[PDB]
Amino acid sequence: SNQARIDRMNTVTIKGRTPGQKLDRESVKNDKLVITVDTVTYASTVMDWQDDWT
Amino acid sequence: SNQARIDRMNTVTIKGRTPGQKLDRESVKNDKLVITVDTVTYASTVMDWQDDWT
Repeated sequence: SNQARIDRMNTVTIKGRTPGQKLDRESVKNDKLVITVDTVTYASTVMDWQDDWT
Repeated sequence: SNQARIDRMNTVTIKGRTPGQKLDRESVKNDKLVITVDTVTYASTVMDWQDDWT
């Protein structure tokens, strides 16, 4: 192919509690990244047989 | 338990005297230091089976 992928992710947070209480929960986010290839770089040279012989 | 204890105390004082005088007497003082633990800290994360399978 002509692409590649890499993932990303977030962090968490701390909280506090006392007896008789229930714990709370939070979500976590994510995203992505992509790169592509688009161009060829070159260099060329030509010569003739008669010139090469002399 | 949920408590800890430490002790504290004071010092003395110097005085002067001349012939015929009685000696004064001073009382030292006391106290205490106590520390308690009450709060719990946590982090929680939850996921769903339908999202786990894919």
